[PDB]
Amino acid sequence: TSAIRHANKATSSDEIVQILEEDGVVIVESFLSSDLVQKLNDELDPHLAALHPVTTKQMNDLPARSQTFRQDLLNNTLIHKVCEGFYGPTVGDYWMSHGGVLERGPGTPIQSLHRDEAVFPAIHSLSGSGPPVMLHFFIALSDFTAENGATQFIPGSHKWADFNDNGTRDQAVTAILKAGEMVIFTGKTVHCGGANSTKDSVRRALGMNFHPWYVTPYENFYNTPREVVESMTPLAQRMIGWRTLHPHSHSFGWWLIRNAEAGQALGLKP
Amino acid sequence: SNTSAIRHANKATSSDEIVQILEEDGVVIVESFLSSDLVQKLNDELDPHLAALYDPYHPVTTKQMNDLPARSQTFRQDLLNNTLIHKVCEGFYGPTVGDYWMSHGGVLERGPGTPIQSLHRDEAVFPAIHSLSGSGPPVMLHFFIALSDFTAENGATQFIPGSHKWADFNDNGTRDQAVTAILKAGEMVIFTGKTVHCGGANSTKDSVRRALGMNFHPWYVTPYENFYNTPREVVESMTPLAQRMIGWRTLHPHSHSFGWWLIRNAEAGQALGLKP
Amino acid sequence: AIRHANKATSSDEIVQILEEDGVVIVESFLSSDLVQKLNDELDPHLAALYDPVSGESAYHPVTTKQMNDLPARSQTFRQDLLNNTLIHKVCEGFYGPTVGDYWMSHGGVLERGPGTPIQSLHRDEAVFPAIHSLSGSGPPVMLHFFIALSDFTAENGATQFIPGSHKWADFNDNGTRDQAVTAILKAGEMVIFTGKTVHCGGANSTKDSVRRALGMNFHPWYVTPYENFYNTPREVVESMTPLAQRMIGWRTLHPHSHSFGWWLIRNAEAGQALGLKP
Amino acid sequence: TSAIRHANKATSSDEIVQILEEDGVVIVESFLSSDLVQKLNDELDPHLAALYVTTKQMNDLPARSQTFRQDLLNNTLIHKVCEGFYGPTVGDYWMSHGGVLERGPGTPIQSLHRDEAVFPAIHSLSGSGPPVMLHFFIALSDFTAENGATQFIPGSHKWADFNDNGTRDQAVTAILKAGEMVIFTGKTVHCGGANSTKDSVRRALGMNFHPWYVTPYENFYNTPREVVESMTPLAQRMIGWRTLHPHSHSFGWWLIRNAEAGQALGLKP
Ligand SMILES: [Fe+3]
Ligand SMILES: [Fe+3]
Ligand SMILES: [Fe+3]
Ligand SMILES: [Fe+3]
Repeated sequence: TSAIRHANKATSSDEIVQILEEDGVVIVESFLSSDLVQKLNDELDPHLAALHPVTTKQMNDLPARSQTFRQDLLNNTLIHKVCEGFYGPTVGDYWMSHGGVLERGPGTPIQSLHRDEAVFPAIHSLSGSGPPVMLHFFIALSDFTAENGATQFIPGSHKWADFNDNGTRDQAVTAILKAGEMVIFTGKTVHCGGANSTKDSVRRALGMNFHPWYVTPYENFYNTPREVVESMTPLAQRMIGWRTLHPHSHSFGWWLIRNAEAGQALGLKP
Repeated sequence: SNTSAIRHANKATSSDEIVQILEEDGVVIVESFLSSDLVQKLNDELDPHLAALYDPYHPVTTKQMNDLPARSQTFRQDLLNNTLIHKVCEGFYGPTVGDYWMSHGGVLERGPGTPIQSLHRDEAVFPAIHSLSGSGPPVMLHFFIALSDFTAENGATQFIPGSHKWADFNDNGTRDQAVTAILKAGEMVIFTGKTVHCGGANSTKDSVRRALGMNFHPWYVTPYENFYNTPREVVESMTPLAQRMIGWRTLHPHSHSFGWWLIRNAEAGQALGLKP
Repeated sequence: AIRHANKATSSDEIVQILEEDGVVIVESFLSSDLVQKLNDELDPHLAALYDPVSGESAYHPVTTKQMNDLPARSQTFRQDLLNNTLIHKVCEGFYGPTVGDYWMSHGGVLERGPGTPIQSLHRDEAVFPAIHSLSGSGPPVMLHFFIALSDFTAENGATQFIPGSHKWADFNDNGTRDQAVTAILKAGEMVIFTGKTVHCGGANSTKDSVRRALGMNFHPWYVTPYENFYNTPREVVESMTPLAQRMIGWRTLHPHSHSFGWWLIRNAEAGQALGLKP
Repeated sequence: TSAIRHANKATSSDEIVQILEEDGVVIVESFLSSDLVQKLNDELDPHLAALYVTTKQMNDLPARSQTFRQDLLNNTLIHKVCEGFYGPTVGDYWMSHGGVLERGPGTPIQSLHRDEAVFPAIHSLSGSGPPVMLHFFIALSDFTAENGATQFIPGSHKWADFNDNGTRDQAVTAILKAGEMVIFTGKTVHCGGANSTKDSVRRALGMNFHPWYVTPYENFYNTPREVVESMTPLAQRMIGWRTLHPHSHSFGWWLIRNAEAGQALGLKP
């Protein structure tokens, strides 16, 4: 019960979506290869270097910064299958709200329990009856250990009747992960970062937070250089707001320019 | 007393009373909102663009046009900075929301022979919001300016007051519950995305009904229009408030006070070359 | 209670049910190929309907739709439907001796999408008070062939009828909806009814399904058609058979009464007078 | 140096024709009232905004501007100078092109040129060629050397070889305030200036007239029938809706079935 179910290579995307619906969190083992993890870390380290006790480090605008995030991660088939299964029929389309690298180094103080969808009071007031909004893919660019303070979760807290109750830390299960392993969770599930005993090792994660088409992304990508945008696939461009969305509700389109496809209107390929 | 109608708001009415009428009734009429000169140049700025859209198998009973900020200077400056619209927006979204922006700005033209519209709520396009019915959060705020006279004969828009509070939004009411909104000049009608309404039939063989709608969203709801193709020279001519209305500035929700719609956790318009 | 009962009956039996009850359901009227050909030809015209330039949405889907002037717009309606032998047999039997000739007053595609309100009980010939005042003793005028271009279900609002209401002595009485029985049809199926038969469209309970129909409303020669077809391009009028041209008012009528003819130009055949072949 | 020879507020139209004969360019002061300039800018602004770089060009003025339809096409000074410019043998004339020109910040300096070069058979006659193009250049905004006021070489319409466009140091700038006009021939060397100003846009209205026998650049037959019917017969002839009456072929030219054309297509006698 007080455990986060693991999903292996033999797990189908339907079962990952089902584990997410019942528990609010799931671990996808062996998601990214160690060679892809290092390629990500190699592309990201110089940007982080252009940033007393160690403090928390963060970085976003990944598409401008990382080619592997631009191509491999934004086009990953498992993430997109889980997205279509999580939002389901009535929603139809989705895009990325936040892509961020998170660093919690030695001596990092422990985080309070929280739900990310608290930034949306109108949805957060619905508690577990609220619609699906945030889908969070947390990839481990380094090992997630108990001592460096791996993120803890409270399974089933996405269904609680009162979201003012964030639970207590003894109901939280640590998510022990290896590099390249992923943890998927909802914006309604209680979680918190851990304290880092390890005063020699830095914990590192890449979060991809998705929204349904009708919820405004946190990240704005108009400043991404045109050449990298034209190098991306149309799916990856739709993820970063450069293409029009196609909700099942308004199938004709949303996020249009003069009732026409947005990316075509400002120079991208049809 | 024996009869009820959409309430009018005169020049001596404050914006607080307009917000009050708006969420008791879901609809309000602001008399003499635009001066005759503003209506005249708005129509003048819009005529050549409509003529280029519609100059060329099908009779044209209906015309639509959007992307107004690129197209109209009076819309770019006068309407997008209008003080009453922003007072009512702040009052409608209130404390918990904080910031807002424009989702859709469109001119609508219904000429002779246009059929009556079905009763509807504009917010049905958001089923996750629509399913909460009258308990749902404020989302759409619609400002409908009359660029021509609104008569029942040319199909003045009809409304059902109080239908924004209904417990079941699968119920759109009946035409016997609808009251017509008669407007003459650049008078305005404000309504919610939860209030049932419909356009009328244009019985006249001569007269064209013309309106300008401005549909606003809270910061967290995706605007229908994308304004990335607006030329930089016209965006730079706009005030920062109007730039935020068309999505070129970051929003500042009360919930996430640090900001939303950012570039590298910094203000978006400055990040892409606009003035701080 | 409506007879969905024309699997194998000939047109004479159809005229017999059509008087006795005022409404009849003809099974398998159009082949699935013709229904697909009609829907394909009609889709672009319905899509362009009131605003050809824009998509006519701005988050406002159009639930109710109407379209006419079909002969200019659809070739299969121009050829297959206007020349259909069963329709002309039924018109023959319904108008009978005294009338002689007939033509089409209205050819229309009708669409009721999700959320469409239920219709009031009515008779179409109420548009002619001088005829409507005669009630059941009045002359035959309107004959309506309603083809289902989609399934006619109880939930999407299939049209309801009151059999025998064409014979009532007082047409101020339109009945009540408990006397109405729904007409359930497949794609190729048709319902025929008179302008004196009480009917109403249903409510569309479905959240996505769109109900679509093609109505062909015919008149006797002496009653003015609702549609004017003179703006039809002459290439299309010349591609039509003389029967189909007479149906859309491009040829003169031959009433039983004034055998010499009606709707002439200088007392001569009209279509020849305006450049069509004899 | 040469200078442009300003005029108006007391000069007769014969004097303007004579200055045009001698220099090929002249400046008419206070040609339009400030109120007329404000109508023109008000009527033209929405059409300029919908035309879809600060440079802009627009024509088909009679459909678009009432003040152009009535005030400018009927202006008495323009017609006196036109009859003086074409003179005896020509007789009748009409407008070939009416256009608003907009040149904003960053506008490059133009090459020295002669507009009549679009007519190689006429242009090859150099200074001895017949009068063809007559250009009226009205200032809808201030014309400053800082915003690129047009420069001219007086007397260059006279030159024996039109392959010589002269040099940029023989050029005189034409400074105009607002509603001031500069008239010039299609044979006079000229060029638009560079607009260094980071802030200001230059607006001009050009009216280019032809003798009766030269084809107008603009076709005005798509002009709406009730705006043409609102125009004076003189203004209707300027836009090609009435027959011309050259002194050469006095019976008429540009006819319909050897009858007056505007009457033939439904206009008033
Ligand atoms: Fe969190
Ligand atoms: Fe609406
Ligand atoms: Fe009916
Ligand atoms: Fe030039």
